[PDB]
Amino acid sequence: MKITDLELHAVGIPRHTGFVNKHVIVKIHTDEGLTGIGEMSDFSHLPLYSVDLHDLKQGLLSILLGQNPFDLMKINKELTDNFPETMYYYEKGSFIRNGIDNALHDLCAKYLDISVSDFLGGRVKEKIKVCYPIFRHRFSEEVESNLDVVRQKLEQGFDVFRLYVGKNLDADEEFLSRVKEEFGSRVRIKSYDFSHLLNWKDAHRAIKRLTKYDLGLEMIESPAPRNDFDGLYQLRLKTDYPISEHVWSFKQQQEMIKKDAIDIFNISPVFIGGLTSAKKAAYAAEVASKDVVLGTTQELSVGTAAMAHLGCSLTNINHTSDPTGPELYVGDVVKNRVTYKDGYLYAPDRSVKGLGIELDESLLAKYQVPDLSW
Amino acid sequence: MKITDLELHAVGIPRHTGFVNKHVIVKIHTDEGLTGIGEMSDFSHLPLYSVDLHDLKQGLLSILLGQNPFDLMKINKELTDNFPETMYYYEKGSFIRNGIDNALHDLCAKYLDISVSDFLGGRVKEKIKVCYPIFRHRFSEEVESNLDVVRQKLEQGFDVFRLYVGKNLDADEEFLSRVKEEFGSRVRIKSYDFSHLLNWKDAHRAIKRLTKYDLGLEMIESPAPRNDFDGLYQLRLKTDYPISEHVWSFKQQQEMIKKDAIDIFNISPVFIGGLTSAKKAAYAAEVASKDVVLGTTQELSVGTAAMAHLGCSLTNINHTSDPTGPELYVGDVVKNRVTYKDGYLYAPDRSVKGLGIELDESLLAKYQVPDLSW
Amino acid sequence: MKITDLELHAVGIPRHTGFVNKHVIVKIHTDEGLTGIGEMSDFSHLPLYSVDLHDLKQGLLSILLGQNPFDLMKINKELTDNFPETMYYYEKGSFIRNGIDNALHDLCAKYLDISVSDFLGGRVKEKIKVCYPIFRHRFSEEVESNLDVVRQKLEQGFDVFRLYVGKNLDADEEFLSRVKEEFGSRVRIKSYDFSHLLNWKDAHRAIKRLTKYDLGLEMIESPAPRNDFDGLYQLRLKTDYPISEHVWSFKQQQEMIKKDAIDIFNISPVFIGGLTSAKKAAYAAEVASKDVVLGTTQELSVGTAAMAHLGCSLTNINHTSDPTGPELYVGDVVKNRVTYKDGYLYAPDRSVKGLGIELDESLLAKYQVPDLSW
Amino acid sequence: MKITDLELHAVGIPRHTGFVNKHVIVKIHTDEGLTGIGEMSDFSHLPLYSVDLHDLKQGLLSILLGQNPFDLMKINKELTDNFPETMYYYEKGSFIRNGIDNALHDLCAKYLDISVSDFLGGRVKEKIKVCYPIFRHRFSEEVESNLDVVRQKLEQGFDVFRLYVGKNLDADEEFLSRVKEEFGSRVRIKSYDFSHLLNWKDAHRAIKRLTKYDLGLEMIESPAPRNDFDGLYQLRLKTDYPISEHVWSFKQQQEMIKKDAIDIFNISPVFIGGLTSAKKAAYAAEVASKDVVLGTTQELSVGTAAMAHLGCSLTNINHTSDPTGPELYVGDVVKNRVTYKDGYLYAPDRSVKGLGIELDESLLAKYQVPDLSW
Ligand SMILES: [Mg+2]
Ligand SMILES: [Mg+2]
Ligand SMILES: [Mg+2]
Ligand SMILES: [Mg+2]
Ligand SMILES: [Mg+2]
Ligand SMILES: [Mg+2]
Ligand SMILES: [Mg+2]
Ligand SMILES: [Mg+2]
Repeated sequence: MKITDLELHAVGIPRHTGFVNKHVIVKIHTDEGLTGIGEMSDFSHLPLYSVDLHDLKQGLLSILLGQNPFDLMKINKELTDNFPETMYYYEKGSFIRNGIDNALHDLCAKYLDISVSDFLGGRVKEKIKVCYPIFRHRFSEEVESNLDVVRQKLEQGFDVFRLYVGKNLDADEEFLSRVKEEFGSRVRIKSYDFSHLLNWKDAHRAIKRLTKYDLGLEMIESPAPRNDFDGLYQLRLKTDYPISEHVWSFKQQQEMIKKDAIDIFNISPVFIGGLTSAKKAAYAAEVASKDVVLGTTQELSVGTAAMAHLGCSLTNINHTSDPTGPELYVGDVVKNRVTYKDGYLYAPDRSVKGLGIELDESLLAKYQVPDLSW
Repeated sequence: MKITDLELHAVGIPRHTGFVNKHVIVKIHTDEGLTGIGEMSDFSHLPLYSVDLHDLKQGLLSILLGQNPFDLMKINKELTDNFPETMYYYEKGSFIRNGIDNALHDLCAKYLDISVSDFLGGRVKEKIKVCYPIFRHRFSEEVESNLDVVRQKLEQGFDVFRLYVGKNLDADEEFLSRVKEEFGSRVRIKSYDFSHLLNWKDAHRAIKRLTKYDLGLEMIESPAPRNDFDGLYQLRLKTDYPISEHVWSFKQQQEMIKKDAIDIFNISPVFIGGLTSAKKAAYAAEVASKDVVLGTTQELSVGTAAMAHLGCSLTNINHTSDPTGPELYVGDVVKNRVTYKDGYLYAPDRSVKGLGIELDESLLAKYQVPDLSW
Repeated sequence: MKITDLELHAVGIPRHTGFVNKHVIVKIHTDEGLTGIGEMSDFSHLPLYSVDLHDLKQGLLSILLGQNPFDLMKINKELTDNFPETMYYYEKGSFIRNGIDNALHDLCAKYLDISVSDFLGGRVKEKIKVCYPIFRHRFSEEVESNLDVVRQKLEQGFDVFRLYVGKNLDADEEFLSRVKEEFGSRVRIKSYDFSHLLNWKDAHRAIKRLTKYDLGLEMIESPAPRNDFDGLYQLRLKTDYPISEHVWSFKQQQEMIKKDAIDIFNISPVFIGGLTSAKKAAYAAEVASKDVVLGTTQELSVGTAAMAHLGCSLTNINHTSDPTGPELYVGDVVKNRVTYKDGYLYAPDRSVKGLGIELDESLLAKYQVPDLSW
Repeated sequence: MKITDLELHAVGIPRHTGFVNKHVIVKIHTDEGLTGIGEMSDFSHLPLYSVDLHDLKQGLLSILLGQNPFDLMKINKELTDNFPETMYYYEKGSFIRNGIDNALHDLCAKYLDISVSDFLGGRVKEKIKVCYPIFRHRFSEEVESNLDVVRQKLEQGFDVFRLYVGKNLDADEEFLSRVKEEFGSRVRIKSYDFSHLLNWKDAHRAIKRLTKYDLGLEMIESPAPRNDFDGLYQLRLKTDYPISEHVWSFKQQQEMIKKDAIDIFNISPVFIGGLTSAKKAAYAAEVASKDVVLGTTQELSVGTAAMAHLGCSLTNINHTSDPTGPELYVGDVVKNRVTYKDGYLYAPDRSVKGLGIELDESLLAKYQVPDLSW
C-alpha cells in the first residue's frame, strides 16, 4: 500500500463580507486507487508573502512518494523536519503539514473501511458545542450591526458567541450592555478574545471592566502578547475566569504547561500541523490535567470535519469550542457541507468511511484560483 | 460490533531461578466471534495482598459488556474512573487496566485485519535495542556468578545489560571492574539502576565511584526515592549522565516534566495502564522534547509484544530499552514467543493481523494457577 | 509475650441510607490469652477491586507470628515494607496497617492494665468537638431534605456540621441561605469540603460566593486536586480562611509542610496506617507549628474509639473534627457503641484497660459477610 | 496516681581532664511510693549565669504537684509554656525540661513494671554504634597526645571517633595523616565537627582539604554558624558527604526540614527538652524521610541510658552516634554505669523495669555541690 501521486488545488471562497480567503485542497493518491483528501486551511494570514504551489508539490512528492500512508509517525517526523515549528501563530508550514496529515487520516480510514472517528480513538460524545464569532468593534457605530448578527445567528440556533475585544473598550462595553439588555440569558458570550494585542496589565484593566457583564462567560483568551508566558501566568493569578491560549508549537505548549500559565489549551489542527500533532497536544494537555477547546482559523467543510472527529474523541473538552468556519463563507467545494444544529457541530456519520466528506469537482473548478498570491 | 464476554486466566510461570511469578491472561470476546488477548503482567509485587479474580471479572464485565471496542478513549476513561492512578510504582490497578486496553488493541487490529503496529501509527524502525538485567549484588561472593550470566547472555547475542546497584557498592564496583577486565568493549552496561533505594545525595556519592567504569553507560536510573522530584532534579544537575525514571502515573510524569527533573522517561504499559496510556505518556514526553525508553516488569510474550509494536512506532527512543522478560522464564503460554536477535526486540511480522502472538491452550492449562495468592 | 494467631472478620453494616459498607474486624491473640481488637475501616472505596482475606490473613500472620506486640516501631516498619504508602487517599494497604496497629495498641494497653489513652501520652482534654456531614447537593431539590437532616441532628445535640460542596454551587448556596435563615446562629458549618473535585481556581471562585455565608466557618477543605501542593499554596494565599487537607502518606505530608501549602492537617488513622503512624503525622505537624483535626472515613465504634483516645492526647487540635461515623450506621458489632453528647466525642473510660470497647460475638455473626466483594 | 514531691540534687563529677561539670539529678515522688529519676545533664555551658535551684524547685513543684505522671503531653506543654524553646544550642530551659520528662518516663515505666524501652515503642535493635570524641587541636604539638588517646580507646573497644576541627587546619590535617598512617583501617573517624565556628564558605575550604583523608567518614557536622539554614543548604549542595546538625528547637528543626538544609538530624534529649520532645523530633525527621543520629552533651549514666532506650527504638538511625559521656568522667552517682562494648551502647536489660539504672546515695553525697555556680 503506497502513495503514488499528490494534487494541490488552490481555491478562493469569498466570505459573506466579500473578502476572499485562499485554501489548498489536498488529494493523496495510492496504488490501490484510494485517495485521501485534506485541507491546508486559510493561507490568507501574515507574513505578506505567498508559497509557490508548483514548487511545494514537488517538495511534498519528494517526501511522500512510495510511502505507506499508515506510517503516520514516520511521515510526520519527516514533515516536521522539512517544515519546522516556528513559534509563530500563522506559520505557513503548519497549514501545509496539516493538509497532508489530515489527508493521510482520511486515506487510512477509507482503506480500513472505518470512520476517521474510529481511527482516532472512537467516540466520547456525538457532538461538541461551538460558538459564532463577533469581530472586534472599532467604533460604537458598529454595535448596532453586530447586534443584528447576534439576533440572526441566534434564530439559526447559535446561542453562544465569542467576542473579540481590546480595540475600543467603550464599544466593547456598549455591545455587551446591549446584548444583556435585549437578549438577557437567551445568548451567551463564552469568551472575550484579546488576540494578543494588549500587554497583560492593559488586558487586566480591560478584563476588569468587561467582566462586569457575565453572559455565561467561560474564558478570557489571548490576554497577553504572543509567547508572553510569564505575562499569561501573572494574569491567570489575577483573573477569576479561566485563561485560554492557542497552541501553535510544541515548544510553546511545553512552556505554558511547565509554567502553569493558562487554564485552557485552544488546539486546532491547522495551527499545530494536523490531526496527529493536534492529538499529541491534546494528550499532553490531558497528562497535565488541563482542559482543551478546539480552535479555528475559519476552515471550510473538510478542515472542520477533521475537528468534529477529533473533538468527539477527547475526554478533556469541557467548554465551548470555536469551529464555525463554514458559517462565514458563501460556499464550499464539497458535496455535503458540515451541519450546525442548535450551536453544535456533529461528528460525521460513523458508518461512512474516511473523513465522511466528499469533494465536488464542479465546485472545486468554480472556486479555483491560479495561485496563493496576495 | 460489541463486547460480549471476558475471561481472566491466572497463570504461574517459574523463572529460571525458581520463583514463580503470577500473571493474568486476558480474553475479550465479541458478538462477531473476534477475540482480543492481553496480559495483566506480573502481579507478584507489593503490597502484600491479592485481588479476587472472580470479583474482578464481574467488575470489568460491568464496565465492558455491550461496548464498542473501538471506543478506546471512552473505555479508558471509565477504566481509570474505577481503577484510579495511585502514584505508586506497583499499583495493581495499572496492571489491570493494562491487560484490558492491550486486549482491546489486539481486538480492534484483528477486526480491521491489520497489525497492531498499523493501529499505533505505523513503523519508524523494525526493532529496538534492549538489555538483559543483572540484579544487585549483596555480597562480593555473587560477582563470579553474575560474570557467568554476562558471558552466557553475551554468546546468545545480548551485548547490552543494565545493572542494579546501591546495596553493596564494593560488590558493584568489583563486578564492573571484572567485566571491563574480561570483556573489554564486547559488553555494555547501559544503566546503573538504584531502584529508589538511596536518597539522592547517597546516590550521587555512589554514582561518583561507579561511573569510574563507563562501559557504554547511557543513563542512571531511579537515583532518588519514589516521587522525589526535587531530588531527581538536583541530582540531574550534578550528574553528567542522563537521569532516567519510570513513569507510573500522569500526575507523577507531569511533575517531572514541569520541574525538568529527568532526561529520559522510562515508559512501560503495565505501570501506566496500557498502550493507550503509554502512548499518551510517550507523546507528552515528545511534546516536552524529552527522550523515552521502554521499561519492563518482566512480562511474558503477550505483554512484551505490546511494547515491540509501541517501541517501533515512536520517534523519541534513542537509547537502549529494558524488555527482556521472556528470557527470565522457563516457559510461556503462547505458540511462538517474541523474537530477540543481537540484543534487539523485533516488532511482529506486520503482515500478521492483531498482536501477532497466539495463545496456546495446553500451555495455559499447564501453567494454570487457582488465584493470585502469595 | 508473643503473638500466636490472627483473625479477620469481614462485616457489612448498612447505613441508614441503605448502602452497605464493608469493614474487617481484627483480633490479635497472644500466648498469655490477651487479645487486641482493631478495625480495618471501610474498604468500600475505589479502586474497584477487592482484597482476598484468606491470602491477607496468611501474609499478616507471616509478619506478626511470634512477635512481641510492644515492638510497635519494628512491626510498623515491617508493615510499611509490605504495604507501602501509595500517595493515594484510599490505598487499601493503609486500612490494613491501621487495623493491625490499632489492635496492637489495644493489646499492649490491656497487658499493662491501662487505657489506650495512657499508652498514647495521657489526656489533655476529656472530649473533642466533632461535626456531622451533609453530603453534596446535585439538585436544588435536595436542599429541603438536608435541612431536615440538620434539624434532626441539631435536636440530638450536633450543632456543628461540615458541608460537601462543588457540584452545584446554586444548590450549595441555597442550602446555606436556608440554614442561616431557619437556624440563625443555632447551627455552625465549620467546613466547606470540595473533596478534590475542582482545580484551585474554580475552587477560589466557589469559595468567593459560598463564604458570603459564614456560620462559624473554620476551614475550607480539599479545595484542590489530590496532591496539587502548589495549587493548595496559591489558594491558601488568596483565602482568608484556613485551608485543610487530609494526610494520606508521609511523603504527601512532608511536601505540604515544606511548601506551607495548608493551615490545618486533617489526620485519620485509617488513611495514614494506624495510631502509630497518625501520632507521627500529628507530631510532625506540631514540630512545624501547624494545627490538626481528626478526620474520618466513617468508621464503626472500634475505629472511632481509636481517634477518641488520640484526639484527647494532642495539644494542637484547636478546631472541630469529623469522626461521627457511628451516626451513619444502623448498627455495629460492639457491646457499647461510642458516645456522642452535645456534638462532642468523649474518650473512653480511662479506668477500662485497652481501647475501652468490647466486641459482641452475636453482632459480629449477624453482620458477617463472606468477603470484601464489590 | 499523683506526683507528691520533687528533689533536685546538684552534683559535680570531675572529668579525667580535671574540669568539673555540674549536673542536677532529679527525683519525682508519688503517692504510691514510686520514684522516677532523671538528669538535667551538664549545666556548665554559656551563658555565664547560673540557675537558683531553690527557686527552680518551687517553680517545678508548682507545675507538677498533684499531676498524673502519665499525662506526658499535658505536662510537657506546661513545661514548654514555662521554659520556652530559645533557638539557642545551650538553653538551660531545655536541660531542665529534659530532666523532668525523662524522670517521668522512668516513673511511668516503673509503675507499669516494664522497661522504658517498652514504653517508647519497643526494640528495633539491642544496641547502637557510638563514637569517642577527639577535641579540636590548637597546635600541632597536641597531635601526639591525641594519637595516644586514639590508641588507648581503640584497645578498649572504641574503633570509631569523631574529630572536632576548624581551629588549626594544619594540625587537623597532621592528626588525620598520622592516624591513617599508624592505624590504617583499624580506626574510623565518622565525623569532622566544626561546632559552628566557621562560615560555610570557610568550612567548604576546610572540608576540601580534610576530606583528603576518608577513614570511614560518615558526615560533616555543624559546618555553618548557628541557625544559618541557607548556609547549611548551600554547603550541602557542594559537599558529597552528608551534612549533620544538632536539633535544639522545633522551630529550628522545622526550618532545616523545609529548606532541605541537612542530611542527618543529630538529636539529643538534653538539647531538645527530654524523651518526649526527642521522639517528636525523631518522628518529624522520619516523616521527612531524613536520617537521625543521637548526639550528646557528655551526660552521666542516667542521661545516657535515656538515649540507649530511645536509640534502640528508632528505625531511622543508620549512622554512628555520639553518646559516650560516661567515658570522660572519673565517676558517676549510680550503682551500675551504662555498658559499652566494641564501640556500641547497649539498651539496659529489657526485663529490668524503668530506666534500668539506679542511684547510689553514697556517690550522690560524695559528689554533691552547693549549687550550679561557675
Ligand atoms: Mg482566539
Ligand atoms: Mg484564518
Ligand atoms: Mg528501572
Ligand atoms: Mg515485575
Ligand atoms: Mg474532607
Ligand atoms: Mg470511607
Ligand atoms: Mg556536634
Ligand atoms: Mg556538654
